Amino acid sequence: TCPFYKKIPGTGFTVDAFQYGVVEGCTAYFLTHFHSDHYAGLSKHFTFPVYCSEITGNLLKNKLHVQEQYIHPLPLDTECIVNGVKVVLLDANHCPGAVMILFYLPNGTVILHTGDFRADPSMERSLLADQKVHMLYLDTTYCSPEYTFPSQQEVIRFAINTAFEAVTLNPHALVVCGTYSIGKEKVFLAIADVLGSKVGMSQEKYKTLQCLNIPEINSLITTDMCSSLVHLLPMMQINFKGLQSHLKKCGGKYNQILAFRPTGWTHSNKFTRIADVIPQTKGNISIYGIPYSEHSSYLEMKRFVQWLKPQKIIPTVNVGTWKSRSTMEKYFREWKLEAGY
Ligand code: NI
Repeated sequence: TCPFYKKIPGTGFTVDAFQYGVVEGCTAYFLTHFHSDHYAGLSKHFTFPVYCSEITGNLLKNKLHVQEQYIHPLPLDTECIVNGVKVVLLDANHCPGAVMILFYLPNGTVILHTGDFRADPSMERSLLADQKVHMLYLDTTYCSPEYTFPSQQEVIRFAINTAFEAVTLNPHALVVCGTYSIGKEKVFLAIADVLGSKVGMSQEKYKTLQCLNIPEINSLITTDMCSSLVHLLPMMQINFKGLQSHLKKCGGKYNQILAFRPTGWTHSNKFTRIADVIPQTKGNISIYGIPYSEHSSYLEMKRFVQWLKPQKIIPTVNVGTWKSRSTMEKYFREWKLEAGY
């Protein structure tokens, strides 16, 4: 059944709850972002109102084929009324079109649901500064102090410098970037930009990117692989066999591959700096795992919550085991005692 952490009390609303059939009592289904665990269950046969950002609405229409009449896009940073309840959508700093949702309940309670987010100090000057939030439905993906990672800026700097040096030493080296969802487009765009190339990709991935309202996108991507020296591939193909394979396909236009795998966290975060990363190498193929995260570090999350001072926290991630639940509740109490709310 639909878990309690997907239901908004005192409304008929649910968040990211599309794979339970009809939820008894649900009058409006909100969708925070277009990632498959969140949208799972949506299709052309859905006949209930879906509320989401413009970008998530373009993807529901074009990639899932949900019918236009059931898609209700809302602008960001704007007080809107949905079935008689005031709501605001805020940028989540996750993937394109990802939002947080503020619900103002008729009883006076204010609820923030973060969806998936990477907390940032800039959020402390959004419409959240304006009033008190009583309950927080929190993205707890990396709620443990071992999870450190560098800034997005630091990681992109590294990738840019690595690629530019490699291709300048060898003009017949190909750059390959893995992907399996929207998100992390800065990685392959920033590399393409320093190399004076457009990024080349499959027809399905191009279609996906043309939904995202990226400015000048037509100048930055292409379906013609041959003209491009930054290729996107399915993340599954980012390994030596898949890359050798792909290398044959280019018809001797390249003799070397430099590949990036943008991971979340991986245990080498606990021992190694971004300046000191090294790749896995087999012949003329090298693979860098780079820790580009679109989720809050432990410290970023802690700062956000200690700023917001919620009365109650409901985790939405890692909720499946008693041990995870208990560990999370311990950190929340530490935070509250240190900060005095
Ligand atoms: Ni996500």
